[PDB]
Amino acid sequence: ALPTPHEIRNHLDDYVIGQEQAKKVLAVAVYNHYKRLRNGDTSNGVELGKSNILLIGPTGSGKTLLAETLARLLDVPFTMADATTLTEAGYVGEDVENIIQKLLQKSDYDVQKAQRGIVYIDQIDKISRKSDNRDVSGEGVQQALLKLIEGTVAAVPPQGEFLQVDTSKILFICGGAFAGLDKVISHRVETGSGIGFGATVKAKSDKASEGELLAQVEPEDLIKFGLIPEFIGRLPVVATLNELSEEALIQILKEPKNALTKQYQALFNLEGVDLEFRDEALDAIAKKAMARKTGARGLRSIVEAALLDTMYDLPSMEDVEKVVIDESVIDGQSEPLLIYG
Amino acid sequence: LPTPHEIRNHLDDYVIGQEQAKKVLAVAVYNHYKRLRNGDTSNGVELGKSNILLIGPTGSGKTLLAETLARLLDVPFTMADATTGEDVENIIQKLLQKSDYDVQKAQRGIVYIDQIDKISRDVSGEGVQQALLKLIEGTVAAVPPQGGQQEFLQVDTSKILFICGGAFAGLDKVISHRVETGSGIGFGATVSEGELLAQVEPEDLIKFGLIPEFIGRLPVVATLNELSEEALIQILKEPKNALTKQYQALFNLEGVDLEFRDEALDAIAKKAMARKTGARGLRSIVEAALLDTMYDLPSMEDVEKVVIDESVIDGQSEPLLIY
Ligand SMILES: Nc1ncnc2c1ncn2[C@@H]1O[C@H](COP(=O)(O)OP(=O)(O)OP(O)(O)=S)[C@@H](O)[C@H]1O
Ligand SMILES: Nc1ncnc2c1ncn2[C@@H]1O[C@H](COP(=O)(O)OP(=O)(O)O)[C@@H](O)[C@H]1O
Repeated sequence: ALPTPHEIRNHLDDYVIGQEQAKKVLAVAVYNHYKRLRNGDTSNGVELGKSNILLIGPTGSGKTLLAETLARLLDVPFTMADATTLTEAGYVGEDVENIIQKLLQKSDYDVQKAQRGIVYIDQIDKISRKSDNRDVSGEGVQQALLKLIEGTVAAVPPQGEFLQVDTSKILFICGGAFAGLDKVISHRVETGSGIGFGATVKAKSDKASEGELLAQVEPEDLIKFGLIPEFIGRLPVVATLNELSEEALIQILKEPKNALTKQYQALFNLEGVDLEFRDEALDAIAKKAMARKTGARGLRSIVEAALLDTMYDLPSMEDVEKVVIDESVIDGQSEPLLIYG
Repeated sequence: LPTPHEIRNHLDDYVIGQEQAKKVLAVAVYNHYKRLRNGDTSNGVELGKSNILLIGPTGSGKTLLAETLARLLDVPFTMADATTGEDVENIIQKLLQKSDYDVQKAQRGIVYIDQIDKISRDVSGEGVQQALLKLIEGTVAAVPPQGGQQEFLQVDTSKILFICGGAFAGLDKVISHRVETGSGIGFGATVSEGELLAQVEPEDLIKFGLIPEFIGRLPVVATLNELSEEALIQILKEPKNALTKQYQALFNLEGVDLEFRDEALDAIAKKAMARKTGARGLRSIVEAALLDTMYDLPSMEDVEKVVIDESVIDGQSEPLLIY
């Protein structure tokens, strides 16, 4: 009884911010995974639906973060693979069995402990079907993962005969960033616009928001993207993430220990100078961040773009003990204040 | 070994509201396997195969009839898609995986296709119908056994039955003017669709976009017109693998009781029909509702029963709890 859905959401809140709905979904699926394996196929209900996860969100939304923060809190091992280096037919790039090999290294070759492990994959969009231009990075890779997800056994050389390791009990988290998916959903939901007086006048973009647009997604929508329907059928769960809120970004710069403010703060403390960031400058940065349409990953651009001149002349400058950054410095047409003595 | 009456009852256990479709597949599959038990040894040499064509809305149980039938009959079965230049070899090797790469056992298997109307009106559009013609008549395709020998196994395609599933859009207008009446625009002229589909003929399919050569190979026709609102409730109650029974069984091991009143199930029918997706878009309504309850249920203690009301589906109210 180690995992608690009410507690697992509290722990992720410490390392992740801005995604409340997605955290609830993972707690249910994760709890249902071990609840099932506690009594495997012994209940009266036969043909129980398999529990998997499908993370869908924009860039910098925290998809990769949930996979890492979850493994730290969790006891069973965790792996972080990628679909970009995967090939088929034993080519020079990589094989699907490598994911099972890396799992044992984390578990020290414990099959009983490895079957209860977690799996995570990034950049699932790369394996999306494409028209013929041979195409090895595509449908072929999906077939290997499909038979692997549906439950089977794969030969694994122990320590480098082969060992059989069932996979119907192992969890899989296929997650990545889908590009152009919003356009596909728009065609289905928009259904045109009226032109007369009584018609619903449309502005430039009243629905171009991942939130309220991805929640209405369906499995058939992903088929047009390139994925196989049978592959999606094995993942009934879906997790829709929204673009980070401007207020949420502020919290990322203050509460997390790895905040960019704390990073540059220590960067100048070793140099013998203090640093400060007022609240009026944080919200201003959030306005510029959303305009870039990159997420928290593209937040560092606004910071270094401002402190470029300051850092250039700080080592040469002497007798400077503290630096204060005003809101005008971020908007422009101003210079950060410097403290001497 | 089975009979049309015996197989009808088994199908009834997992499927409901489609009576005519059961008799079609029963006699078809019965006579289909009869040819395998006795081939050209009889006077009737070269017994031809009779393909099957399913027509119904989306989420109308088209896939379940093929999937459930496969479980009942101890033979392999795969699922194909009209989306996948020819790209027809993937369907053969996909079947050998379940059959453990067997020639004779696979040859008696069945295959299902979805969205067959998506190609009717280019190598991915009308070019697919032309290619299938030989596949639905008989041929052999190279399939690497085990992936690799430098050899390939031959697997005929005359013994493998095909079921082209899909949902035709706008077909009702074509048959109305041809058979029932030419109307819809005039004053006196008349402005469920199921009854019309029963009177369907291949001539109407030609105007839809299909090729006559393609339709000739599928003389059998099935009409999965619609699913009733009560049937949806029955779908969650009569089948042993219903989702309502799954969640009930999920909490049985937890030591908590579950309930689902009839006043709450009818609301699910409205949301299903509102999405125009059928039974496929059902878990989204249930899982989205019980997400809150499941999230805090383990944390909560001294709770032996849970009741879900109609308001709970909307989300305005909270599911009643029992201590
Ligand atoms: N919810 C979040 N809360 C706080 N910081 C976040 C959040 N999401 C992203 N970040 C920041 O962005 C960095 C990268 O997070 P990722 O999980 O990689 O974002 P991502 O959208 O998952 O990237 P991809 O495209 O999935 S690889 C983290 O190290 C944080 O600094
Ligand atoms: N008559 C029915 N009885 C029981 N379940 C049904 C029925 N019709 C549809 N379903 C449900 O729908 C799902 C399959 O939908 P499917 O046939 O794949 O939709 P589509 O035909 O649009 O692909 C199954 O999980 C099944 O339980």
